[PDB]
Amino acid sequence: GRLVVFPNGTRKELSADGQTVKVMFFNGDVKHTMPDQRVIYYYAEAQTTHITYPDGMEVLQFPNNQTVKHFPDGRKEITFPDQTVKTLHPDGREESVLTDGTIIQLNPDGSKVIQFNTGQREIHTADFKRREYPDGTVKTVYSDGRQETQYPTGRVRLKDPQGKVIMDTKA
Repeated sequence: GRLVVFPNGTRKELSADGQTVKVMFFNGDVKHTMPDQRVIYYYAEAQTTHITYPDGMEVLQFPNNQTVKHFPDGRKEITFPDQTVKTLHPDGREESVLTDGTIIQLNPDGSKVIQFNTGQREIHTADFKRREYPDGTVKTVYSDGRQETQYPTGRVRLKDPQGKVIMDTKA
């Protein structure tokens, strides 16, 4: 049950059972250090809880009920109250998994990819919006209005903006 009061008012007190080292900082921050070396830190101003594990993993819990987990591999995973999980990868990719299973990926090249739970995949770039279907069919609409269908057979059919076929090839 040791107690140290530092000249600045910060208190360090061991729990009655000897297991938790509790620091109450003069600014209202509180730190608990556990036997397994887990550190739990409450930031009073931000009202945020920050847990640091021995392996270096960190988890933050914010007032708005968001959680952010920092993984040793460099990923940062943000969980929203509604169950949406957003992962930030080291390469700059951001992938959100919605509660219905939909995946929305934001890529460092400007593109947005949506993977629907039906297998269908939508790719949006500055130059086109493309839909890929599980069988191998691809429909691409260009910013200029041209439309290309690739069939799983190798056939590629291209149409002008009015829908007139201007190219239809197959090997």
